[PDB]
Amino acid sequence: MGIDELYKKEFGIVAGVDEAGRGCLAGPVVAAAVVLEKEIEAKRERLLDEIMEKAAVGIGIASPEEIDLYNIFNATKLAMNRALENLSVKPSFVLVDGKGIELSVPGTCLVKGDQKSKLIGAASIVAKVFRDRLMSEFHRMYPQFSFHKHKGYATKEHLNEIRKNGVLPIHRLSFEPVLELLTDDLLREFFEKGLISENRFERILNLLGAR
Ligand SMILES: [Cl-]
Ligand SMILES: [Mg+2]
Repeated sequence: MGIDELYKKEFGIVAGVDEAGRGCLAGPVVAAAVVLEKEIEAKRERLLDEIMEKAAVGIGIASPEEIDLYNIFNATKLAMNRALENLSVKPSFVLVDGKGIELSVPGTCLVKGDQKSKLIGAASIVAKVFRDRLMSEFHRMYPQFSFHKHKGYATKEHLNEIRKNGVLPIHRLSFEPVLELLTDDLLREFFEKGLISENRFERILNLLGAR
């Protein structure tokens, strides 16, 4: 909509920040931070290629473990800050998709920022394309799960897969739909095998015990 134009001149280097995967049942939250010089007008992958040519980009991830330990809001912020740390240029100001998120660099959050700002639009594209590739990797690791299709979102098929095959360490064990399927025995298996940390094990065992 052109909101970036307001921030072009008084705010030093400005980056746009967005995420992919906040709403998922499995996998990380992936954040992108983007500083664009040049003008930019699977249209996603078309745009990714132009972004790659015309922007400085940084990527930050927060794992299922971190989501389970810190909560989805803190984990998303952790990813976003990591994305800013990953940028080769240090921005002076950030435009962030959402509401009430305070990052390591001062900024402003825009509700539906991905429709209002080109910078944030560009960050949303990078984060989505890159997270989608990762989820396709996870279908290779866990072929009983169609992560390549649902991307770990709680679709009918994903839920059917969890019910039939069991929860995985890459599931967000603290989220009700997963937590309600998880057994004490499977959780102990994960810990026994070194598939989850002791901190994560204890956290989820508490959540399960209080049920
Ligand atoms: Cl873990
Ligand atoms: Mg967003």
